[PDB]
Amino acid sequence: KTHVQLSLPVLQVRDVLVRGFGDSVEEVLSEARQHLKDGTCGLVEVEKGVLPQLEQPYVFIKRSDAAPHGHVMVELVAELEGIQYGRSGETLGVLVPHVGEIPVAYRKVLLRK
Repeated sequence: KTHVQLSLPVLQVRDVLVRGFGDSVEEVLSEARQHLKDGTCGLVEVEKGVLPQLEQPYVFIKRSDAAPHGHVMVELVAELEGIQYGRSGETLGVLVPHVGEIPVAYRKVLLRK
């Protein structure tokens, strides 16, 4: 399927144990996609002071369209030293590995895979 319905656990930035997916734009997009498939991906909502507490490169989910079955259609965009790889809509948050942190909420997305 070109799209997959996921429910992503929303984590508080200070709870996150593994603060990024790796060391290159290509690796973080690769790892983010693998963790999304394996159900081991969390979402941190971006506000003042969040991104400096996480590791670059960043992987964002961004709104790809204006929401089947409650699921917002999203795609992945990476960012390293102020350059983004991908072009999409509004940021829903930054992806991180989920290693058992307790979420505050769930974000239903339809991921362009």
